[PDB]
Amino acid sequence: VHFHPFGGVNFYEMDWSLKGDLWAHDPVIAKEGSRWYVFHTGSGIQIKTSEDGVHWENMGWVFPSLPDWYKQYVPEKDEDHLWAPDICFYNGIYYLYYSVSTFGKNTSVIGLATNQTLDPRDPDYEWKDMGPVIHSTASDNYNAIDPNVVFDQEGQPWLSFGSFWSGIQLIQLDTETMKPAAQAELLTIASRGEEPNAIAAPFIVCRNGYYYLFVSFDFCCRGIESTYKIAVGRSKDITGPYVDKNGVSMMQGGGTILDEGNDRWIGPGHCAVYFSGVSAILVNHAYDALKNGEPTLQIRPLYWDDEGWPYLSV
Ligand SMILES: [Ca+2]
Repeated sequence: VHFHPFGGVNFYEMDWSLKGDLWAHDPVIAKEGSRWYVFHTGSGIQIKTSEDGVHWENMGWVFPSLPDWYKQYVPEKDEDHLWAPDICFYNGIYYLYYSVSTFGKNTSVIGLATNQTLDPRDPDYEWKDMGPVIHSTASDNYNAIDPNVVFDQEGQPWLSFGSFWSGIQLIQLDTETMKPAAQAELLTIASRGEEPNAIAAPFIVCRNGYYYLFVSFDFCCRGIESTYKIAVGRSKDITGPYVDKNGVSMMQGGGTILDEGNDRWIGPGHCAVYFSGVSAILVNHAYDALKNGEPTLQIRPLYWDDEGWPYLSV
């Protein structure tokens, strides 16, 4: 995938028993040269790095001081945690989307930071504040958090996002600004069709002509009482309809469950999917029942059955 490159690597041959600093919530991964990077929710957007994808070490944060413009959109925010970053690589630039919000409310904005490289040793390393991308107010029926960028097969970038309210949203981005046009249409593409509407954390990939929408159902952020699960549906067209294995639209609660956790890893969710040659990984967090519900990075090989549906190995 040009915007999520992983060079050669065969994820299916690797030993994904992770080690090191593995606290993480809402993680994404990028690889640049020999170095791997995790970005995740936390103060100023937290960063981890690794030489091999398996041994992780904490590596600072993106914003030491938060941009003043956040207060124009979320004036009640009064701590420095930024949520649910998303990374892609295009035209030589790293695009890091992220969420500014307060828990329980949809007064929210997705921001964009860019860098020429992810390696802080390089002289060109500098996370630049490129401002707001899309926002929600309490008058809106969506929540501007949880960004994901995908480029469709034809090279058009799209932003999916959303959490609760009317559900998952989709909007085209322009290739040069990597922001939506001011008159771009906002499309709703998935919903539980329940109240409250516990769907969030979209991630779209394309494989063999189909777009796969991965989402998280149910509740994060409750330690061992979290009920997150990962669900998926697919569509031949980026704009939908996304449908699950049973033919049920993701706008009416459809979604095939990929992982609902177990008695050791609770509430797995907020996932990302990456490819390398013919292999793939699922990245997510899960709440550790043996360690006070602490959210923990998980990376697992992701397989694809003969009808194209993803599945985890055992
Ligand atoms: Ca995400």
